[PDB]
Amino acid sequence: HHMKGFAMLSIGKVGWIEKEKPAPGPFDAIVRPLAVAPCTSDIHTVFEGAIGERHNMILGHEAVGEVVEVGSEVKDFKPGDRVVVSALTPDWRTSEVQRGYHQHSGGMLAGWKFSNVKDGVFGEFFHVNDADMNLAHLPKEIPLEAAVMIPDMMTTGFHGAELADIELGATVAVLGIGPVGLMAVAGAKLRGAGRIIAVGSRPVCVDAAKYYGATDIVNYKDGPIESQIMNLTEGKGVDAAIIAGGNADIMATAVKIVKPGGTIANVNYFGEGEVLPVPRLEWGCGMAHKTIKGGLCPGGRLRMERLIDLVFYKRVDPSKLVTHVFRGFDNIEKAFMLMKDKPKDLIKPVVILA
Amino acid sequence: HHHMKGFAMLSIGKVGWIEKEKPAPGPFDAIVRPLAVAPCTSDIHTVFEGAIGERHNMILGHEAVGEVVEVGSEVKDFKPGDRVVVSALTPDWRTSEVQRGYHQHSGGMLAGWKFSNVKDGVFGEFFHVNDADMNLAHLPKEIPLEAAVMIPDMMTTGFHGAELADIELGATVAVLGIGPVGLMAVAGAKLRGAGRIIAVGSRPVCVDAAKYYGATDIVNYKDGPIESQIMNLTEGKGVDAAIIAGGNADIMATAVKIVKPGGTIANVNYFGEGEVLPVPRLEWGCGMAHKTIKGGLCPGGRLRMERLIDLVFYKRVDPSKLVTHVFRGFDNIEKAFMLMKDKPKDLIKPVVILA
Amino acid sequence: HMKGFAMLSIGKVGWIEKEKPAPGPFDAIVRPLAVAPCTSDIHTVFEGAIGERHNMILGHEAVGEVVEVGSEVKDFKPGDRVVVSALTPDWRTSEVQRGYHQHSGGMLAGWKFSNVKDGVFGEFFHVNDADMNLAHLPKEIPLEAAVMIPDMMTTGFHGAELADIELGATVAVLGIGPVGLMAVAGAKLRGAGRIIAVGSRPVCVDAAKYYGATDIVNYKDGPIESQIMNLTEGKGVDAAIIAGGNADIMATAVKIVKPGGTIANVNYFGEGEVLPVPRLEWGCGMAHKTIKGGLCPGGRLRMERLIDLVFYKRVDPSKLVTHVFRGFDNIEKAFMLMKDKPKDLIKPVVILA
Amino acid sequence: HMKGFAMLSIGKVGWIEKEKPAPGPFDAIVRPLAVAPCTSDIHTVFEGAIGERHNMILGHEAVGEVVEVGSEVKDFKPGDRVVVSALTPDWRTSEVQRGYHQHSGGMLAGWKFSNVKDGVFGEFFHVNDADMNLAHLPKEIPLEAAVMIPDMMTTGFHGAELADIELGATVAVLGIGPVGLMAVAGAKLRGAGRIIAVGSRPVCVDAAKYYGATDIVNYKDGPIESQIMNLTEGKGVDAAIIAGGNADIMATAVKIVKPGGTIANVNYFGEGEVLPVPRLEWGCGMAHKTIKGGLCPGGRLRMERLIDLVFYKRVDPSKLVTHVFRGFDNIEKAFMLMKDKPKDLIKPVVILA
Ligand SMILES: NC(=O)c1ccc[n+]([C@@H]2O[C@H](COP(=O)([O-])OP(=O)(O)OC[C@H]3O[C@@H](n4cnc5c(N)ncnc54)[C@H](OP(=O)(O)O)[C@@H]3O)[C@@H](O)[C@H]2O)c1
Ligand SMILES: [Zn+2]
Ligand SMILES: [Zn+2]
Ligand SMILES: [Zn+2]
Ligand SMILES: [Zn+2]
Repeated sequence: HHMKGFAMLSIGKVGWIEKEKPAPGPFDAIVRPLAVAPCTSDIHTVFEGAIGERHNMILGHEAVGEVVEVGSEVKDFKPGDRVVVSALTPDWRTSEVQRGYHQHSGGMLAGWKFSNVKDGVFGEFFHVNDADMNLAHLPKEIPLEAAVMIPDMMTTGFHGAELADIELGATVAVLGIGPVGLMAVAGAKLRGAGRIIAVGSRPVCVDAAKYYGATDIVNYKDGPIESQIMNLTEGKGVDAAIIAGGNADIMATAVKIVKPGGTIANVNYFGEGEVLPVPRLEWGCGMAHKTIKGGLCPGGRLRMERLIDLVFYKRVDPSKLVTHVFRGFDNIEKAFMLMKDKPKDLIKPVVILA
Repeated sequence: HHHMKGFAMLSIGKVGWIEKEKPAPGPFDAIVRPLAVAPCTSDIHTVFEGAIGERHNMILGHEAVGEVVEVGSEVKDFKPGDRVVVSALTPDWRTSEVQRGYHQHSGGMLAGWKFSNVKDGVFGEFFHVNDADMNLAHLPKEIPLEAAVMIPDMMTTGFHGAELADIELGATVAVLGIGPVGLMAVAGAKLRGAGRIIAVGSRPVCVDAAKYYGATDIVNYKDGPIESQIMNLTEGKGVDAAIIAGGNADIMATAVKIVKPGGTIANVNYFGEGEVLPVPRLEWGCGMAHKTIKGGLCPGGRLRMERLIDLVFYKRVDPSKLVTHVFRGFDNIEKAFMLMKDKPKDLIKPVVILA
Repeated sequence: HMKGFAMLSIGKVGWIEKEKPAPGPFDAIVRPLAVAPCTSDIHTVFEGAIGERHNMILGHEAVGEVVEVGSEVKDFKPGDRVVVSALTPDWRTSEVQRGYHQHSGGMLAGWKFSNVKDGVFGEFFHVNDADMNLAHLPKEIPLEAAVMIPDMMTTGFHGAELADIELGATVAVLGIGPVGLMAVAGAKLRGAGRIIAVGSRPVCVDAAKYYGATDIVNYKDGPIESQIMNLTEGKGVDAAIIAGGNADIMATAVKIVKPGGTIANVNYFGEGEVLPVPRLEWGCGMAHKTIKGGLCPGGRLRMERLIDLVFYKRVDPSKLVTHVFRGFDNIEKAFMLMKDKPKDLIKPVVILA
Repeated sequence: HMKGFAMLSIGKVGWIEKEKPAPGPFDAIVRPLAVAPCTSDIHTVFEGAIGERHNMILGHEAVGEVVEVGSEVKDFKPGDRVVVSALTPDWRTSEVQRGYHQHSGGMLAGWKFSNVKDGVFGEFFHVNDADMNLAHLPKEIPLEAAVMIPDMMTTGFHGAELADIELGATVAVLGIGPVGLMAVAGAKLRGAGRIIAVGSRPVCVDAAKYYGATDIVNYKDGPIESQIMNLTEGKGVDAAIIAGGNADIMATAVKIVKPGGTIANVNYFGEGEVLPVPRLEWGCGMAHKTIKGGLCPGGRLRMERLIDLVFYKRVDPSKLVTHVFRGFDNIEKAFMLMKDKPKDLIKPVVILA
């Protein structure tokens, strides 16, 4: 039979459609959602034709669910189990896994199937490929609002911290304090950073950035970002800069503010432009040892399990990211439009299913 | 005027106060007078176990915050009157080992360790710091003295255990031994993003500080073998890393038994007895379990101290909880030293505050 | 249904009969074109270094021809000439997501052939996950050099990988049997400048020089530690790779590596309860002498990269083969060469083709 | 008391007479036994690369004989024949402790010769921190090879070091000037399997093959991205080392490496506002294509490690030396060659011994 889902129809057009219910392969699971959350990624897919032009493709890639059914080879999950579903759900049997980059298993960024090559999570059911490798059990002591921050927001933000090569006591700059940037701040704290400098203006974000460990807040007003951060560091710069937002020009701010031998760690999706500019002089004319990394978030069962431990054992509380809680399935359209309209008091919305 | 009073080891087994010539600096050195000092168990091994051999009239101690008295003509960043954290390690910084990336072993194995070894320690009215510009860090006024004197050694050693452990975001970590060094390995594990931290120790004062610094489980090596309790705690999985910060040589076999394949054993504890540290063949995968074993003298130098000052300054770790005894008075050095020798059940770390 | 050479009991070997393997939907059945015996099967048979087994066909080093594939195999077809990895792991585990496929499902569990499944010393053998655990063999590589890729090349190279060799570093290789010889060439592939090889057999000493060793230390001629200290002018070595010896070679390796260097073991220790780490020369725990010890990487990607190193003439493993025999019967003879360890042996190869 | 070849102004060069340099207690005075010119000096002069200078002696690649030492110099005495490192940094700084001596005291401040100091193109020159920035030169290495060590060898090898080359990985080297040629050898030294060298000067193409290049790619036969993509059957390269080209070579490098691979720059980019990163081929910021660009390591240890690589015949840099001149006056001739290299020249050496 069929089922209901909130999809993208054409560029700039969304709505509800009705498709045949998904069925699992023997290694797969069919999940029904318990809490979902929309993303800026869904917006660039609709109002910018980012991943190309789809047609009746259900949106959303951050979900916590209850396993509805599992194929015959699924060993560690059974119907009724409550699970965190990672946003990345890669095919784990490729040479790219053997090379150590599961995010690109099968091609560049091919590990991200939800709302891309597959129907997303904004439905009554969705399909998880390789349940034993892409699902993790949700402890009862973690509320659905916090868990639904793990699949994408926590892992991307913590990945920026990881890529930053943060040594103990190093000063970190986080450029952008949306939900991803906020998690990059907590991840920097989770890496032994001393001083953490957050760049942003939204006061709900600025309050949350301090709560996640920021010691300084640089505003887009009050001066230019480069000069402000160099003044705070007394002309020394930062050891690492985690890019978590902006357009291509932020790449030059980060290269200008990190010291020689430091790291620029980007987790931002650059949606437009042919090139991202690296400033030649502040990159030491090519010889300043300022490493630039840019990475898609890790995913999979073990990645979620480790983030679940950080939430369980009280190392990070991702709930303060949730500024809007809706109840009920039909509120997915509301939360989606909230991510497009983006009021000043919004960080991340969550739809809890009845 | 030309002399100086200090607490010294007279010979193996005997300590006492002596008088000695004041040290003068070289062009790059500084003379520093103690503002606060702390004794270490390393000094107990040296006096009473001869761990480093015979010394006559050597002033002990190697953890000090102090005020600069005199600087050589080439010292650029430190003038008399400056309050400085003194790196416990004071390497010669122009050696091939520094270029190899191991300042701790500049000029020889453990040769960056000079205080109360090849040079008079900090338990005197004055002491010599070689290469002030590289081995001193400026002390913020916002940091109390008793908390700052934890940085030269206790903080940088415990943190080295966590750095060597290769901790990943959310990994499970076991800290073996929770004296002052193990307690700072617990905090360092938390700094590197450990999820579950399993602390191993018996004394209540250390167990309380272990939970303060981030331990989520306590294993008492009296309720049964450590390895059985930890294996049951992790339901057969083991731990991603085991930081060794105390115990006899047998603790190395315990660490190997509790870390999973691919995990790390990071030792920072000093072993003073026994010919061999046992690595069990079976639980080391007969040589192929990928259980890396590290063991390293603590990092020192100015950059090391500054980064740790920053961690205290920005409220990332409060080492003040390590200080169970604070004595005011230069001569309480001796009494604080004997605390380290006797080890009462409520002692973690003592601090002597000078005038 | 089929025959093969097997460990019957601890210390006891011989031929047995088995039901012919059938492949699961992701597996392949392979018949051997060429196999080789290992010292590791010796340690397992005549020492029970991992415990007892019953009716287990032996062997883990084989180049072969696929005879049957499963329903979901995509890149491998019946008739394909393949390099089979000694380690044939289940690639869908938590340990693979942690970066340790060698221990997928448990310590050393990536190692299935002649450990927990019937090996390659048989008319046929089972390969789990063909797409992930097989590599296509180019025509340009002969069988005798190709059957050194599954195990000797990957283990010896892994020792060089664990050693953290810097450009121009001085590296010591302890043991120059087949694994140590590939560790000498691995260190050469990692930019080692000076390479000191330790060993006794003249056939090994000669191949050690061929692969890159600049110096030879005969452990029977005198203490390794004194000889190496003389060669390096008391400075020691930057890294020491262990590819042979008894348990005490661990102390030798710690004593010859300088502070901050690495000890990289790839040797299978089969005897004794403990491996001794000498307390004094390990800096009493603080010398930064890192000790590693790992089972060789396996799988399709690992084999494809080693194939490239042979194809582009970066290493020639064919000099490891000192004995070649033909036919199933001679597997027995080649296995005893590994046990009897005669003085002109490095590695034997049995051609079935 | 000294004659040197110097930058008179922007655009003008010539022999001048300055006062003899005098050693600090830790520095040494050295006279050149053999020198080589660089293309950076061409930028420094004929392009105003580093502002203006007056009477600043040029050059920064020299093998020399120690003439004078300060009272604190322990390991070098007058008359010692030494390799002098191009990067002569202040080893007592914050950046040394952070692990970046190339930037000790500032961004690229480890560079002093023909920058903030009189270069090696003089009867004498000053080396700061002699014990830390000189290495003894064994008699076994000819002067022409040894002078290839201070810059060409250490820069080109650093590109391979930065590349994170795994054993058997496929590496591309963009540009086959002397730095690219050493980058090809460095990749061989890191265990690269297939090495795709990009360039077209016939002296450099023959030189690239000699150092391990398995493929050569000429811009004349098509675009670089398409040829390399076609050579790897669309798979790409595991690492690309940039050793030449305009700013847009950065875009060619991102396009040819697979996701998860590394672009490693060691090329001097002297023109343009930005170095371009092609957004789409960088995975819109998430393709895990790490970009590295680093100045060459310096110091006594780096030089000793590369001396061993030449001493033990791991690389022979002699092939970089296409032209050998004799006599001081010929310095200007050799320097002028770098302004516009003949299509048969890689690197020139002036012998003064
Ligand atoms: N399980 C796996 O998949 C796997 C994979 C690869 C290798 N391995 C293990 O790798 C190890 C090496 O294998 P192999 O075939 O190269 O071994 P091998 O043929 O026995 O060679 C051993 C080497 O060690 C030397 N040696 C022996 N005793 C010594 C001593 N006391 N001091 C110094 N050198 C000494 C030998 O010298 P002589 O010349 O005098 O004999 C020889 O050079 C084995 O333990 C093997 O099981 C395991
Ligand atoms: Zn998203
Ligand atoms: Zn101490
Ligand atoms: Zn084997
Ligand atoms: Zn140059």
